[PDB]
Amino acid sequence: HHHHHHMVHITLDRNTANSWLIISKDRRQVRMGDTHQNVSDNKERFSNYPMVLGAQRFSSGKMYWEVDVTQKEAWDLGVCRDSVQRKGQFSLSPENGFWTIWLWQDSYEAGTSPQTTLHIQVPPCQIGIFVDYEAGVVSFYNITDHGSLIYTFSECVFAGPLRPFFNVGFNYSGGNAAPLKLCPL
Ligand SMILES: NC(=O)N1CCN(C(=O)c2ccco2)CC1
Repeated sequence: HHHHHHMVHITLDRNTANSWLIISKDRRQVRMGDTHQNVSDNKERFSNYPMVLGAQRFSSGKMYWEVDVTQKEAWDLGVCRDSVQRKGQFSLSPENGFWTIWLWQDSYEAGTSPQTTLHIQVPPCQIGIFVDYEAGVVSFYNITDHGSLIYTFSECVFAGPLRPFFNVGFNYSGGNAAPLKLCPL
């Protein structure tokens, strides 16, 4: 693809993080802690899942960023409405304000309702995410496989400002401790 020139510098918003997440000083990496991270609760924090938002809000234009997923067993990535539900149980779907893909149990799926099987021959170590606000498009690219397309959500109805969305996943197995990292431009 040729979206690299719309690169944006994303940083994580501490205040939105689940209370078990550890965000690096530079706000560019996040991982699951082995306990509560000694923060106060607030209405912004994702309560049920190890999720966090980017600080940046997008309401126009074209935006591109990359995320490192090396050696993780489980994760969710994409964008969401600024006003998504934070508390309790919910599914990742466009009806709920999310445009996401994930890894779970050795398969990759797009967060449609119901979910869509992805066809990935080369397991990605870095994922590229492209958003065209006006066109209503969110696309995912396999940076490890020369930028090959993973999935395109089209005819998106954003219905609000968008925020970068992350889920580091649980670490029940002891094999999913590795961080998500925002990769340099
Ligand atoms: N039933 C709804 O009201 N939906 C919310 C908006 N939708 C989308 O943004 C979308 C993009 C790709 C697939 O769905 C469709 C689902």
